[PDB]
Amino acid sequence: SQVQLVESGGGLVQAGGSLRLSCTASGRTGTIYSMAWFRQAPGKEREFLATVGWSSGITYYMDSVKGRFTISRDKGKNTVYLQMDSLKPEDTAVYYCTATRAYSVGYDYWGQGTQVTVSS
Amino acid sequence: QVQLVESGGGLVQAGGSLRLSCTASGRTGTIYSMAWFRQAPGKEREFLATVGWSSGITYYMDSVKGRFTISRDKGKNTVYLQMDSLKPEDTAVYYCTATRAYSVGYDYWGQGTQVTV
Ligand SMILES: Cn1c(=O)c2c(ncn2C)n(C)c1=O
Repeated sequence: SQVQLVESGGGLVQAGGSLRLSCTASGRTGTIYSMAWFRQAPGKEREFLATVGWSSGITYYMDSVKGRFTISRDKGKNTVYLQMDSLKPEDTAVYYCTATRAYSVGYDYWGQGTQVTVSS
Repeated sequence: QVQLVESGGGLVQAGGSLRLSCTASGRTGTIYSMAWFRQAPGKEREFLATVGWSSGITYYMDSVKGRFTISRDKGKNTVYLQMDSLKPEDTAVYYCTATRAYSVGYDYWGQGTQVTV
């Protein structure tokens, strides 16, 4: 793979708590147009959550996470973040980061995910 | 600056097929890609598939890959979602979107069309 992604930052918290996910990209990172976070709860489909423009830092959020989660990136460190506040049990899932290449569409590169568990 | 109107859908028998379409009007030259989402009752909007407006390159989520086909006719300003091998859990309101060049996410949304399997 010309770009490799590794997510970290997951773990177990109680409801009301916070986590900060991160994902480092390596390889041909100059080809990245945007990065996005998804999550997959057990037995469910992958759900798109939020995206950030790699060059611009412009962001877009789905209503499921808007106003609790913040996506950002430190371009010089080739790292994207997902700040997750006011976590609820229903946020429990494997969280994946992805990259979309310039002149492509969709989600070209995927990490292996990081587990997020929110208990009562 | 861009308006989207979806057509197609309605009641369809399981195992069958439906083709949805969406026509864009306005500043269509600014469109980089278009994408279909769906929302089952009481659930979140789920991203399904996208097509590059200039190139026709496509991407599908695993939920629909190998069953739905997305395509576009640039001259007619129209994008299509061919839905084959439909299953009960495909019942949802289907929404088409457009993303402007140099934007991110989903800038323009249609009003949706119901598909009931
Ligand atoms: C919206 N958009 C663009 O506008 C774009 C792009 N790659 C190049 N451009 C211009 N990608 C991947 C993209 O999603």
